Amino acid sequence: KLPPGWEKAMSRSSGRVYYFNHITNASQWERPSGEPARVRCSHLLVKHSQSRRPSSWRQEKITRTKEEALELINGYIQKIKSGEEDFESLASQFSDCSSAKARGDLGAFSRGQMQKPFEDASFALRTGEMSGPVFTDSGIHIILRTE
Ligand SMILES: CN1CCN(c2ccccc2CO)CC1
Ligand SMILES: CN1CCN(c2ccccc2CO)CC1
Repeated sequence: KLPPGWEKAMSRSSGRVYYFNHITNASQWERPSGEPARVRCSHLLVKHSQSRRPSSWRQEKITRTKEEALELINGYIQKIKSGEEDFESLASQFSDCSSAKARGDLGAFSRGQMQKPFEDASFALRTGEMSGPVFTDSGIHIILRTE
């Protein structure tokens, strides 16, 4: 029916059908368009107090809750989708990953290298697609597949 991970859903507030991907947590009004040895991704990570290492170049001690991290992620996603902000700009400024210095770029990778939820979302994204919030032991990720 639909590409890997996609399902139809019903908007509570509008009643319009939309599409949701349960691997990437992407959601969109438009019917989804649709695996390689490698993908290239950028990401914006927001850590929280239960992250594997609650510390980053932005904050020596990361004290925000997972719920607070998710709200930050949601707000970055809204600004990226509205065009108010670019993914690369937000990642450079606010990602708790050191890859912030590279506009969030992680370079290219294969299956078996990244944390599994990150890997699964990365490989379910089409080139140029962005995920919704993806949870790993590092925190909450916005993933952009660039290659
Ligand atoms: C020593 N720390 C900074 C340099 N490290 C790095 C930088 C760029 C590419 C890959 C790596 C390591 O996988 C992260 C750890
Ligand atoms: C686990 N990852 C190691 C390599 N990462 C990094 C850091 C700085 C510049 C570029 C990169 C990678 O493109 C950090 C996270």
